[PDB]
Amino acid sequence: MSVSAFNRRWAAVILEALTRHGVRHICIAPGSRSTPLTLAAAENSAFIHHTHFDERGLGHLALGLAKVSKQPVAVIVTSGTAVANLYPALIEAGLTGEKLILLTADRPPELIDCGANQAIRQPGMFASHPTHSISLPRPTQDIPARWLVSTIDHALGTLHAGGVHINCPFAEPLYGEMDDTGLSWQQRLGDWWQDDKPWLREAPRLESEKQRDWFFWRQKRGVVVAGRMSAEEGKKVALWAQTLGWPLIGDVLSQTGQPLPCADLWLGNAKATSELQQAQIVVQLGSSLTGKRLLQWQASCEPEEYWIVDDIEGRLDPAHHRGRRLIANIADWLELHPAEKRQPWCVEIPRLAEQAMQAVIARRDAFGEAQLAHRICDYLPEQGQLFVGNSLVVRLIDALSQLPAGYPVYSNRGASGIDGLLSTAAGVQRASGKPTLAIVGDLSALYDLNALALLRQVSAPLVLIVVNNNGGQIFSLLPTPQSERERFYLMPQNVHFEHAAAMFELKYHRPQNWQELETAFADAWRTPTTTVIEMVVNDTDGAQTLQQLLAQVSHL
Amino acid sequence: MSVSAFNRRWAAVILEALTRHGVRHICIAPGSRSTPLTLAAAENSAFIHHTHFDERGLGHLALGLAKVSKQPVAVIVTSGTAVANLYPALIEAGLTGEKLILLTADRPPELIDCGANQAIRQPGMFASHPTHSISLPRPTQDIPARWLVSTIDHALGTLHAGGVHINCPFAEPLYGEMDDTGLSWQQRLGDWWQDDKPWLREAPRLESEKQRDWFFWRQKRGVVVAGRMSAEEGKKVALWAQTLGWPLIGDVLSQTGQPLPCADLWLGNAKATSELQQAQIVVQLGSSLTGKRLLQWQASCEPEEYWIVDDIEGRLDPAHHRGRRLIANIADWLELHPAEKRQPWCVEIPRLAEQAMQAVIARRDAFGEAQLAHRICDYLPEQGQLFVGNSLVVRLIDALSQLPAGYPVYSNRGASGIDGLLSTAAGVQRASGKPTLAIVGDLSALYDLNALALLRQVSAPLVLIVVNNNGGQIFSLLPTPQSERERFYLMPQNVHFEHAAAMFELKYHRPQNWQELETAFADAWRTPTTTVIEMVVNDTDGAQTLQQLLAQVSHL
Ligand SMILES: Cc1ncc(C[n+]2c([C@@H](O)CCC(=O)O)sc(CCOP(=O)(O)OP(=O)(O)O)c2C)c(N)n1
Ligand SMILES: Cc1ncc(C[n+]2c([C@@H](O)CCC(=O)O)sc(CCOP(=O)(O)OP(=O)(O)O)c2C)c(N)n1
Ligand SMILES: [Mn+2]
Ligand SMILES: [Mn+2]
Repeated sequence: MSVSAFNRRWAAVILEALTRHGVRHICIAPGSRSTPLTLAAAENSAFIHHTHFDERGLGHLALGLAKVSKQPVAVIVTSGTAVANLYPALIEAGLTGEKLILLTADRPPELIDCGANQAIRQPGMFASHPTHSISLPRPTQDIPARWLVSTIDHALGTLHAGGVHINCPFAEPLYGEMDDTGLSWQQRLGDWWQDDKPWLREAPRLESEKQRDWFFWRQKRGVVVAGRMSAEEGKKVALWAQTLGWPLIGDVLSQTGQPLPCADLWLGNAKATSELQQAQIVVQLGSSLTGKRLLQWQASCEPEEYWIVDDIEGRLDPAHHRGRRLIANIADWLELHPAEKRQPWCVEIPRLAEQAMQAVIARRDAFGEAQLAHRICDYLPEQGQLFVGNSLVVRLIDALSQLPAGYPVYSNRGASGIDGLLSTAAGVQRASGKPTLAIVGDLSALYDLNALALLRQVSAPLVLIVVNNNGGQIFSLLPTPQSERERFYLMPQNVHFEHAAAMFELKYHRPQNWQELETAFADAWRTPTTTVIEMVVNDTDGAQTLQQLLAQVSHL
Repeated sequence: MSVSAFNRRWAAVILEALTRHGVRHICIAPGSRSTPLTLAAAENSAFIHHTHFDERGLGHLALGLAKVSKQPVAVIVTSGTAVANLYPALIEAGLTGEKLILLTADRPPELIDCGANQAIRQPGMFASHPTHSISLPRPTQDIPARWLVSTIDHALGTLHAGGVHINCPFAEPLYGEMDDTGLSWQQRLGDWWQDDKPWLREAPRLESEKQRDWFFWRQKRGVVVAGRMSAEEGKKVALWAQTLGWPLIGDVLSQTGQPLPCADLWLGNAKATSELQQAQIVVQLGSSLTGKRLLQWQASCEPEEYWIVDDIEGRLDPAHHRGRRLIANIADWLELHPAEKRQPWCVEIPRLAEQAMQAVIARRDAFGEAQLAHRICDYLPEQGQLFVGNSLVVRLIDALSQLPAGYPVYSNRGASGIDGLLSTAAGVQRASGKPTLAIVGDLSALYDLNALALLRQVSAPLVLIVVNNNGGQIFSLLPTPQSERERFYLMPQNVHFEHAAAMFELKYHRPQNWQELETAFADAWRTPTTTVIEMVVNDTDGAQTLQQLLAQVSHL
């Protein structure tokens, strides 16, 4: 009888099904059409509920939660442009693997394409970017609950990685007292309601087989390239490469400890590239490599075989080498393909990597962003985690710093968007509960400025450094044309962030030297709150310092 | 030979082609892959260039420019999530007709689906929301320039309304001095380069035929409903309805002068609905009707025929009446279906509407958001324009105020998103150069907070009233459940906007009474800058006042 009650029973089946697939966090934005989903979620004690008013930030909050927790994270939004705002986080998850379950409320079919307020065409609106897309039908008791739970169980059970779009039409009325409408329909699932497993268990595993010629290849002159992986995987790859005697080029995202640091500099030296020409195999673990010199060496190298091991699917070599694309958990893969103790074969590169780091150390004193990046390993919070933003900061840390093995690093380096970094950092913090150091640029902080609202609730100290070099100074590193550079690339906004911090009652510091920065750090780590530290630096110093160091090391 | 030079020549054809279709404004966000487009645009003297760092706000800036100018407006963004951020504005334009030409830079095909940084699947990513989608090929001189301009000219020439997605792949190198690569290729267009017309002129017009039985139907008891239309159309509709002797129900978006004001209240009176039951025809001009009582009456009425006249395509009656859907410019349509003077047939409704307005005047004194809406006519800038935000404000002005005939009103009422109102207002102001009053709620201002950067550049005074009732109090008007209302619907953020204004060096006032508000306006209109006026009100007073007035008027 009651449409409002049955809507809520239909939604309750959806939300309960998700709990059987490890969904603990759910991120909710406000609306009316989403009422069946939101009330079902609110009443379900299995969830940790997060809220936000900007649906783009909400999606990135979920992305950060999923990024750290490695579990699917659910999102509820109302119909209309609220749904469209989820696209950035969904795209990023498609590239880096976070499992975002998007429950997007919709108008019913009779209110689409007829000029109805806040009604748009939602099925298929994210095109190929979700891993799975479910377009639910208009709720009716004539479709059994077992169909509804089975379709959700199929999508979640077979989800290797990436987002699921579940479009959820509901017709009005949405409000009213709940009666027993739909209760007997739910009860057809029997004691599934008291169970802890899916209704339909469908969870095939996707994994490459053991490489039967690994004992042959591990005796060749190999190179190990370490991209984005877990903190524990970084430590395991470091030990494996060291045992093989193969040089390890470790990305900032790898947590390997970077035994040959400043690769972005020493890969610019022809003697290093000449030595690497002797490599017969390159084994890359992880992907989304950061530095320009590494991407160029990767594109130019011609080993007999190039292997990429990673748990994300599809091609990951943008240079299309002859070789292998091996889908596996990296730690499992190393156990299936163990190292053999062998004599290291590289002689020149260890020399160059040491000289390169010494060159950077020689320039450590200036109060600039390149120096902050180089020294950042000295400021990492104990038992904490680093969230590195995009543009210059990730490149400068990668090029100039040596991060410790196993120290967790998080980032959005699939599509490398500057649109969701503060809200992602908030989710990264909330997921692990660890003290967090987050570093972003000024345009990045402006882009996601209203996510400072989220950072009013952190469970451990979060230090947000905003490097303010007055524009996107990556475009002073790139060879952009000087005449159009300021207006059409750098886009300086000529702001500071003291008022943004004050708006959201967040502590703020603008340190003018290292002593004041260290004082700010010391105070910030003492309370479970977010502290904003604005480092104001001369626009082009960081880019020019990197260029100068590249040149210096290339001439060694 | 030079890929970078040919990239720019290819892009120059695209951008020059757009100038032949009335594109004057172009909105550019920063990036590297977009270099060929951005440099072609920068060099082209036809354009007015706008820049912004948030691509979601950039899309809405373009939306506002197109909304007022009634011209196509171009947008350039780089590849990746920058493109996804255009979705909200594109969706809104699909509903209300703005012609947004989205030039989205892309990686070339060889760098898609291979783990390349900032490379995603872009063709089709906006699904059915663009009116036209062009997926351009990898640039090559083996495709003649005449094909490229012809494809642009087909898309722009045949564009009745809505957005065009032009996906634009470019391979590196993107930078370098331009040599003569591609010059002879461009010169195959001959003196088109000095022409002011398209290469291919394809501009079929879409229009319904005049209704030959109008002279029969105009003799019947009709009702005129006026939705969103131009300011001049509003004046023409008002005169036409008065001549017909038909009651005119005029939306806040109609600029008819609302001769039967407070329809949202008096439509709740059974004497009014009983009288309207005599109507044999309803002629609605414009669409996106605002008020709940009007939407409910429209849904319930049963005239023999229901007509909707508007220049936007497709069904516009969410109640699916038997009748006619006539695609036309409203002013042209009225010339083809003229009024002849006839005695008015309604006697009770004019009395009720006056009584309803009297009931509102009786409550004008309290310093609340309902009263601000009721009195907003008193604060409209001379020779200016109003941009009305979404949620309570548009509903309160519609229900409680009588806006002047022909005074321009602008809004985002297709999907009614709260995600782009400040950036849209910025474009509305820049397009016409008029002094602008923009009114939004607090969650709305937070959602698009960084668009305050744009409001640092307006060509005439813009007053941005932020009504701060601490949350989305539309959910105190809707019958949301009390237990979950605050956390999962209202979502109060407990902020003020004084620091936001200071961050962007915008004048700010927080008036405490009507006298201070009038003083604030007197100050604000003096200079071509944006003033933020924050009106702090008690959470639920606006919603309850509307509810009380509805009840009072229903009993007259
Ligand atoms: C949503 C979106 N839209 C536009 C872009 C283009 N884009 C970039 C990509 O080119 C580089 C990404 C990367 O690979 O790291 S970096 C950048 C400027 C950032 O300015 P900043 O925060 O002040 O930092 P700084 O440059 O160090 O001073 C832009 C605007 C984007 N990525 N995402
Ligand atoms: C992008 C997006 N996401 C969520 C919503 C849902 N939504 C609304 C639809 O009801 C507004 C359509 C309409 O006006 O008809 S109104 C609203 C709260 C606005 O709060 P406010 O600014 O403080 O104003 P107040 O309520 O007057 O206090 C929300 C959250 C949306 N529309 N767009
Ligand atoms: Mn910057
Ligand atoms: Mn509000």
